[PDB]
Amino acid sequence: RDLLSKFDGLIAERQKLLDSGVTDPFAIVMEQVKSPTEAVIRGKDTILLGTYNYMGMTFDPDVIAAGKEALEKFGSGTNGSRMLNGTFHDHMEVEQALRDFYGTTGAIVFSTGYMANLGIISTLAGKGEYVILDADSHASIYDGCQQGNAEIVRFRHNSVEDLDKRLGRLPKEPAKLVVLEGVYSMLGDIAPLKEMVAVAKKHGAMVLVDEAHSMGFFGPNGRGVYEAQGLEGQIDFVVGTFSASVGTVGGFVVSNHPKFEAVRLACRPYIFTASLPPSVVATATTSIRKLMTAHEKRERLWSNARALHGGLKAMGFRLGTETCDSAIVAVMLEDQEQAAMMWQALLDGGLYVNMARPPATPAGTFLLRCSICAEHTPAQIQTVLGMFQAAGRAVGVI
Amino acid sequence: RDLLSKFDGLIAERQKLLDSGVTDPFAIVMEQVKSPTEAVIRGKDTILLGTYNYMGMTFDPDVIAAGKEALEKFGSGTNGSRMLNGTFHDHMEVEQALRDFYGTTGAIVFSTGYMANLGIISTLAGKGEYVILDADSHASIYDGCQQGNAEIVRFRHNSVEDLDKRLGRLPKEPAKLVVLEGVYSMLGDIAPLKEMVAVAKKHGAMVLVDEAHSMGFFGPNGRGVYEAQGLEGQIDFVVGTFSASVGTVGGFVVSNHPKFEAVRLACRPYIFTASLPPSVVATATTSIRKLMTAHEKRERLWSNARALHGGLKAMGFRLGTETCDSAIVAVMLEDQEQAAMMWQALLDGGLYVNMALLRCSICAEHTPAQIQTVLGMFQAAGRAVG
Repeated sequence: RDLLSKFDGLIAERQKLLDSGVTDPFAIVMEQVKSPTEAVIRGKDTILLGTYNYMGMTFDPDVIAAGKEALEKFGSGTNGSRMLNGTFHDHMEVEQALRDFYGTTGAIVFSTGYMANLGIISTLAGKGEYVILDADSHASIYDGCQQGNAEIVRFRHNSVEDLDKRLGRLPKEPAKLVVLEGVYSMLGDIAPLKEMVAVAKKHGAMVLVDEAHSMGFFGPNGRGVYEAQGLEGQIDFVVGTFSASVGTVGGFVVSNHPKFEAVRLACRPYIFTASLPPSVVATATTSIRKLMTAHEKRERLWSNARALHGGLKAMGFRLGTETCDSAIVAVMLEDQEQAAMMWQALLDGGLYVNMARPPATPAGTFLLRCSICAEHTPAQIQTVLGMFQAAGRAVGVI
Repeated sequence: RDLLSKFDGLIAERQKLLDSGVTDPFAIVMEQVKSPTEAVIRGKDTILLGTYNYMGMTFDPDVIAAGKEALEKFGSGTNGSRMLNGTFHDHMEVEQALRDFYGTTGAIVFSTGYMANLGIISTLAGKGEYVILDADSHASIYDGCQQGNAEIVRFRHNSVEDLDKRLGRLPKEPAKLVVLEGVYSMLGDIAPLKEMVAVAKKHGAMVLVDEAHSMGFFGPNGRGVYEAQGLEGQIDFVVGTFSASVGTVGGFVVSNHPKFEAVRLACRPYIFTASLPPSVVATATTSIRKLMTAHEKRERLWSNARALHGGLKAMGFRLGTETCDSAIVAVMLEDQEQAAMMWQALLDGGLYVNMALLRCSICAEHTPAQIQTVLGMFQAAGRAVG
């Protein structure tokens, strides 16, 4: 035995999957990527329906031009932390783009979304304080709790009552952070933020909302579920990513708190890593600014989401949501095996979707996560729906 | 009071600094960057001597061409985890470049170096196991220990004897990870890896070495201090970064362990984050391959290091190292105050260094003329500050 013996279970789970005849779902390679919606996988032209490119920004000509120009003018990397030599023109620009996008005085960019959550949660809530989070919070949120020294309180997913009951039992004086997501990434449901935030404030807690899966397509300015639900000015901190709608890599937190800049001085995952390459922050700047007025894309996104959700529901699939609440549609299957055969059939027929099992999914569920984007065509959506009906019938799901 | 009241002390410390008239060292902006060694800061043409661009790869024409081509062919981002839709052609290419660079069967890329250390440490060592690390280990290594559930054992900096004593007191059966750095980033001194690794193996521990500050310029193949000290085949895991010599962003771990691929299945900071943009992994691929044979750059790096270290030493500065052992030269000062006045004077005269000590790092693309300029700037500022 050595330090890797602990992986023998995972190794066996993967091998069972291979031996059953399934392609390794964790080893897919996009050999070519033609557009936000099309790739080539093992020589097969394939529709992509398992990405977070909600607004199809990764091939935008202005975004690409900005990335090429930044490479030319500032090089391939910064070779330093933001706190030392790693803040270039474009890092300042992207933080201002966020201030403009969210209408906040404060914006701090991190090198990944994972690190934004890891850092913000572990830095804000210290020893003798509390972090109160939804059961279905992203892994990075749980990891931030593990990194910090605060008391952790989990409440039942989307339960306003359970949040209220668990908060009410805590001592009043210690400071508290309630952590919520606008759109939950596994099932594609939304949080009842209006009601949750009222409960948080009643118990004197600050509120952080993760709007990674809503950017550009919820609320009048595209700021997120919090904005759609009328909570402008009541959310202490909003966390997001550059990897989804924005189409690059990186994380961020925005706020109107007057002391928010001091987070830079204290936050280890901000301090102890190199800043993002100039091309990454330049592409992100251009993309964020275009997202402020991307009305046509937003309308195509919602039309595509409604088409997919409605179509899969009508044909008999059990979905994660009863109504079309986001750009993620989760098809729920009975077991690992049924999910795998479904996934394989779609893949072999020219459609890529995400297959998920826990820890990435809520315990016990086995699902296919489909996500649409603004650049899927009506023809592609009709193709996807047909592929799902045929595969669902063949595997015996519907 | 709220969750940010805890920062009132830091806020006051920063404000005292500003009120004293002195430039905020944590708010420097490189408004223009002309080359690996030259920037414009507050309108002033400034020599950079405080970066980790050791091999000056960030403006390499082949690297830049590869980044432009990747943007063109694959777009600005992947929009997904490596475990799902985020593995494109260039992610596979960069992992193979690492296998070729290090001569290993295994190579796993992470979205940052910080996350490579956070993830590898917290995933390898579980409950009832031990992580044994040098007192002066990088923050990311400490953070990996905090993230995991293992027992943590810290040993006195650079002390082979203390490592041996602390290991000897532990129970034999539980698995153990000894974590070392090749080049220590503050002072620029080197670990006695040959001796430390012998001790680790005597006590049955696995060994991880961080070679972030040695890549391309230690050992016959540029693999690091471990390679230079004859430890090829004896190091279980090597961790590095894409942000220093490689000149982009990202982290990695390499290994010959036959189960190494299974780390992908278990490691949370690998799984639960988007993969790097195509341009980042393409630039990294090209840079890594060039680093395998970058003889002219390596020679300039070492010549520059020797010139700077020798010059500052001869001038009467106390340095972190008695001999020129790495590309980092640390000038040691008495006070927070003396360091700050020194730093300010260098900055105002057209030279950027890191204040932590003043940490000077040379790169392969500094010219002999620039090094002589730096030396003059140091003498003048050192005399002016006393």
